[PDB]
Formats: sequence, C-alpha cells, structure tokens
Amino acid sequence: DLENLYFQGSQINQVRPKLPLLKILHAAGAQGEMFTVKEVMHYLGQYIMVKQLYDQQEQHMVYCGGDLLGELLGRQSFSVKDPSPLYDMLRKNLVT
Ligand SMILES: COc1ccc(C2=N[C@@H](c3ccc(Cl)cc3)[C@@H](c3ccc(Cl)cc3)N2C(=O)N2CCNC(=O)C2)c(OC(C)C)c1
Repeated sequence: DLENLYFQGSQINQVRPKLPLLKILHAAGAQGEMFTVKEVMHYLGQYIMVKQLYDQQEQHMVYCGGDLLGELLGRQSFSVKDPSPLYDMLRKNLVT
C-alpha cells in the first residue's frame, strides 16, 4: 500500500517551536517541546487570553506590541479575522 508508506511517520505531523515561541507556549501552560500545530494554536490563544492582549471592546483585535508575541509577529496589532502575520510567524518558528 503506497498510501500507507507515504503517511508512515507523517500522520500526526509534530513540530518543535523555536525557543522564543516555545517560551510563549510554556507561559500559556504548555509542557515539553514537541507539539501538534493544533496544540500550538490552542496555547497561542490561551496566551493572548491570560496576558489580556485582546481589546475588551473588539475581542478579535490583539494588541501584541511590546510583548514577546508582537516581537515574534513583527506587529503592534493584528485582527484574528486577518491572520496573515500569524501564518508567516508559524512558517518561520515551527520546525518539522
Ligand atoms: C471575536 O473574538 C475572537 C474570536 C476568535 C478568536 C480565535 N480565533 C482563533 C484563530 C485565529 C486565527 C487563526 Cl490563524 C487560527 C485560530 C483562536 C486564536 C488562536 C491563536 C491566536 Cl494567535 C489568535 C487566536 N481564537 C481564540 O483563541 N479564541 C476563540 C474564541 N474566543 C476565545 O476566547 C479564544 C479570538 O481569539 C483571541 C485569542 C483574540 C477572539
């Protein structure tokens, strides 16, 4: 079965965050240094909620500037409805 052969070792697709991103995930309660991409997105959401980086009046807006997360994103702000900076950052900071 060639489909099985292809998918062996790549059915979970674990990643290792680079050290600055790993520090953010730990701050959100993550343990260890290997995650699924879904786990990474969970801990990033949780980080923004516990650091109170979102706008109470406009909850889709994150004000990450002068936080480590804003350094990693290269942004002062982003809307979750326009998440291009997050895609760019995870492309750069998640190692298979
Ligand atoms: C209307 O208010 C919303 C609507 C959606 C989100 C959101 N949307 C989810 C989401 C957004 C973009 C992508 Cl690419 C993936 C997931 C996910 C999330 C995950 C990682 C990051 Cl860095 C930011 C947000 N994510 C969340 O983390 N949410 C889900 C809903 N409410 C929450 O308390 C947490 C949201 O996130 C805050 C953390 C800003 C606020």
